[PDB]
Amino acid sequence: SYDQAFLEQYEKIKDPASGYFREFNGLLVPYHSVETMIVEAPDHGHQTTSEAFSYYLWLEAYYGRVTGDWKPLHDAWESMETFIIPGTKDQPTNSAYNPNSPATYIPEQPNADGYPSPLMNNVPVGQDPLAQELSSTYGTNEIYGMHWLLDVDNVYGFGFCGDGTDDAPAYINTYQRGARESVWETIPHPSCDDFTHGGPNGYLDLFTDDQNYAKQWRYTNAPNADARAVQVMFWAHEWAKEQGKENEIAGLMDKASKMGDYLRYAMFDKYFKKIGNCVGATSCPGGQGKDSAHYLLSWYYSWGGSLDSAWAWRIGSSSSHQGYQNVLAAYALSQVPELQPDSPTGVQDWATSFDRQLEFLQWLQSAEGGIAGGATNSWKGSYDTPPTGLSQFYGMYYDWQPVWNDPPSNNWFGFQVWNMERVAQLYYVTGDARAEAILDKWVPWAIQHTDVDADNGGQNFQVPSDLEWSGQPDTWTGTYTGNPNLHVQVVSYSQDVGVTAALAKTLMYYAKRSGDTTALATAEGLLDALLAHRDSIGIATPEQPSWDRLDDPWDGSEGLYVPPGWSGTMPNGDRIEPGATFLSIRSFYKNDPLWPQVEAHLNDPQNVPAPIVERHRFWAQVEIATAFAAHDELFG
Ligand SMILES: OC[C@H]1O[C@@H](O[C@H]2[C@H](O)[C@@H](O)[C@H](O[C@H]3[C@H](O)[C@@H](O)[C@H](O[C@H]4[C@H](O)[C@@H](O)[C@H](O[C@H]5[C@H](O)[C@@H](O)[C@H](O[C@H]6[C@H](O)[C@@H](O)[C@H](O)O[C@@H]6CO)O[C@@H]5CO)O[C@@H]4CO)O[C@@H]3CO)O[C@@H]2CO)[C@H](O)[C@@H](O)[C@@H]1O
Ligand SMILES: OC[C@H]1O[C@@H](O[C@H]2[C@H](O)[C@@H](O)[C@@H](O)O[C@@H]2CO)[C@H](O)[C@@H](O)[C@@H]1O
Ligand SMILES: [Ca+2]
Ligand SMILES: [Ca+2]
Ligand SMILES: [Ca+2]
Ligand SMILES: [Ca+2]
Ligand SMILES: [Fe+3]
Ligand SMILES: [Fe+3]
Ligand SMILES: [Fe+3]
Ligand SMILES: [Fe+3]
Ligand code: NA
Ligand code: NA
Ligand code: NA
Ligand SMILES: [Zn+2]
Ligand SMILES: [Zn+2]
Ligand SMILES: [Zn+2]
Ligand SMILES: [Zn+2]
Ligand SMILES: [Zn+2]
Ligand SMILES: [Zn+2]
Ligand SMILES: [Zn+2]
Ligand SMILES: [Zn+2]
Ligand SMILES: [Zn+2]
Ligand SMILES: [Zn+2]
Ligand SMILES: [Zn+2]
Ligand SMILES: [Zn+2]
Ligand SMILES: [Zn+2]
Ligand SMILES: [Zn+2]
Ligand SMILES: [Zn+2]
Ligand SMILES: [Zn+2]
Ligand SMILES: [Zn+2]
Ligand SMILES: [Zn+2]
Ligand SMILES: [Zn+2]
Repeated sequence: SYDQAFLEQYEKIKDPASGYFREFNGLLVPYHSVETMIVEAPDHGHQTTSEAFSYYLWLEAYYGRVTGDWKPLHDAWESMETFIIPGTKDQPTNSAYNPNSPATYIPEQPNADGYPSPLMNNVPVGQDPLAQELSSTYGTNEIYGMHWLLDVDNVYGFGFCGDGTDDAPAYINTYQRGARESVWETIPHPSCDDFTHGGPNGYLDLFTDDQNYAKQWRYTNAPNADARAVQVMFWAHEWAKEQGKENEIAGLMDKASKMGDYLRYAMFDKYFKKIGNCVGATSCPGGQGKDSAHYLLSWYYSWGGSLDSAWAWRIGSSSSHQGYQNVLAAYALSQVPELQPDSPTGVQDWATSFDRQLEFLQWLQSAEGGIAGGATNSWKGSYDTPPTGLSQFYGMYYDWQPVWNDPPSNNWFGFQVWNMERVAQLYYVTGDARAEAILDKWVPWAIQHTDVDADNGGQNFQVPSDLEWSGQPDTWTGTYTGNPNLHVQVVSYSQDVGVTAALAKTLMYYAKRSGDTTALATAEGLLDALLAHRDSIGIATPEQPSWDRLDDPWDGSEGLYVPPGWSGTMPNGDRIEPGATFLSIRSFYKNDPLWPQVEAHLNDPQNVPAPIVERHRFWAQVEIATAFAAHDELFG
C-alpha cells in the first residue's frame, strides 16, 4: 500500500544511519539535507531551518495518523522549543521594547554596496498594535516564533553568543543587504553578536550605519514555516480526533495557536506604516491601530534588542509572496476552536487574513493559470515611487519578484505547489468556492506541463521548474478579470522530488473533492515515478547545480561586497575584506567531499562537466512521505 510506502520512507528519514538529523540529549534536530555542499537558501547542508522543523512536525503528525502514537510529534515540538524558538537567554531584553516606537527606519538599498545603511529619524514609524496584547495574553514580553536559520554542526564556529561551542545549534543569519544580495553574496553572522568575531563591532557595521554600536541580538521569522507548523497541527487535530485521541495533543494545539498569534507580526508593514499608496518615506504616515495591517503572510517579521540602558525593536515586513500564503492555516486559526488564538483580536485578524489571502491569490492568477508574485507596501524597500500605472491590491503595488531579485523570487515552480497544495487542502476540507475557482484554472495548467512518463514507469518523468513572468494583473477592484495581460511560461523542467510530491498532493486533494479524473491520473503517475527512484536513504533523482559564483569577488554589481576599509575575521580566521569571495569566507568548504568535483569542473568547464548529484533535502523527503500518506488518507 501507499501507507507501506509512507512507513518505509518515514523509517529511512528517522534511521540514524541515513544522517537526516543530529541528536542533542534525546531530541532531534533535522539538517537542511543529508549532503553538506548545497547552496540555495541556506548555504550549507547542515545548517537547518524553521522550514525543516515545520516539515519534521508534518512527518510526525502523519506518523500519528497512521499509528496512533503522538509522542514523536511531542518530541518534535519539544525540539523546536528547545533549539529554534529563542529562549530567554537568546532574547533577553524584550522589556525595553516600546510598542509606541517600534523601530527606527533604515532604508533598504538597491545593491549590497549601499550597506551599511543609515538610520533615518525623520521617517515616521507607526505604533505596533500587537505587542501589549500578546504580553497580556501570554504573560511574557518574549516572541513565540521560530528563528529561520541554525548552524546545526557549528560549521561556522559561532556557538552561543560568540562562544564557539557546539552544545546546541547556533542561531545565525545571512541575508541583510537587500534585493540584490543572493545566497552567494551574504556574510554569515551570529544572531547574538557580542563582538567576539567579525570586526571591532562584530558584524553589525557591515549592515547598519550608526554612530554607536552595541552588543545585541536579533532574530527573523520565516512565516511560510510558522504557518506550515500551524497547518500541520490542524491536521494532527483532525487525525487524533478520528482516533478519539484528540486529548493527547491538546497542549500542542494550544502552542500552535500561540505561534499563530505571534505570526500576526507578518501581517504588518515593516515599519507599521499605514497601508496603501505608501509612497515617500517621510510622507507615508505612521500607522495607528491596525491601519498598518496588509493581512497577508509577508516575507518576514524580525525583532531584536541590546545585550546591555536596554533598547529593543520589532518590524513586520511590507512585501508578500503568493508562495507563502496559507489559506488552510488561516482557516484553522480563524474557525477551528482548537486553534483559535487566545488574544482578544487574534481570531478577527486571522479571519480578515483568510479572506484577504484568497482575494490576493485570485488577483495574482495569470491568463495561463499560474499565480504571479505578490505585492508590497514599500516599493524597493524604501517606500520608493513605483512606475505609473502599476497594478495595485488594497493600495499595495504588484511585484513580479517580491523581496529577492537574485534570483527573481517567483520564478521557482515550487512556490506554485506549496501554495496550491494548501488551497487544495482547504477545498478538500470545506469545498470553499473561492479555492475551487483558483484550482479549476490552475490545475489544468499544471497538468499540461507535467509528464509522468507513464509508458516507462515514470523513469523520465518531468515537472515544471523555472517560470518566466510578464505583464501584470489588472488592478484589484474585488473581481477577477481573467488577467489577460499577466502571463507566465514554463522555461525549464526537472525531476525535483520535493516539487513532485507537492504537485501530486495538490492534485489528489483537488481530485478527492472535485471528482476530477485527469487530476487523479496525473497524481497517481507522479507517485509511481517517486517510487521508481527509491534509494537506500530516501527517494532521489539527478540534479546538476551551478557553482560559478563561489569564487567571484565584487565587480561593482555582483559578487561578495565588503565595505572599503572594513576588516574582520570569521571564527575560523577567514579574512572578511574587500576582494573576498563566497568561498574565501567559508574556507571549510574545501574539505567537503564534493569539493574536488566542483573545483575540477570550474577548472575546465568545457571538458569536465559539473557534478550530477542525488540530494536528500529533509523537506523534500518529508514531502514525499506525506504524499504517500495522503494517498491512503484520501483514497484508502
Ligand atoms: O533608541 C534607542 C537607541 O536606538 C539605537 O538604534 C537602534 C534602533 O533603536 C533599532 O530600531 C535599530 O533596529 C534595526 C537593526 O539595527 C537592523 O539590524 C534591523 O535590520 C533588519 C532589516 O530591517 C531587515 O530588512 C532584515 O531582514 C532580512 C532578515 O534578517 C533575514 O533573516 C531574511 O531572510 C529570509 C530569507 O530571505 C528567505 O529566503 C528565508 O526563507 O527566510 C529568511 C527569514 O525571513 O531576509 C530579510 C529581508 O532581507 O533583517 C534585519 C535584522 O536582521 O532593522 C532594525 C529596524 O530598523 O537598531 C539601532 C542600532 O543601529 C541607537 O543606536 C541608540 O543611539 C538609541 O539610543
Ligand atoms: O527559496 C525557496 C526554496 O528553495 C529550495 O531550494 C530549491 C531551489 O530554489 C531550486 O533552484 C532548486 O535548486 O530546487 C531547490 C530544491 O527544491 C530550498 O530547498 C528551500 O529551503 C527554500 O524554501
Ligand atoms: Ca560570548
Ligand atoms: Ca547580486
Ligand atoms: Ca469546479
Ligand atoms: Ca566564478
Ligand atoms: Fe571563536
Ligand atoms: Fe486553545
Ligand atoms: Fe526614488
Ligand atoms: Fe505551455
Ligand atoms: Na500530550
Ligand atoms: Na493558550
Ligand atoms: Na500506481
Ligand atoms: Zn532502519
Ligand atoms: Zn500512545
Ligand atoms: Zn509536553
Ligand atoms: Zn513544550
Ligand atoms: Zn557530520
Ligand atoms: Zn476540534
Ligand atoms: Zn477537537
Ligand atoms: Zn473578500
Ligand atoms: Zn529515472
Ligand atoms: Zn529563468
Ligand atoms: Zn467584488
Ligand atoms: Zn491510488
Ligand atoms: Zn532514479
Ligand atoms: Zn536511482
Ligand atoms: Zn538516480
Ligand atoms: Zn537514474
Ligand atoms: Zn553548469
Ligand atoms: Zn559550470
Ligand atoms: Zn558552474
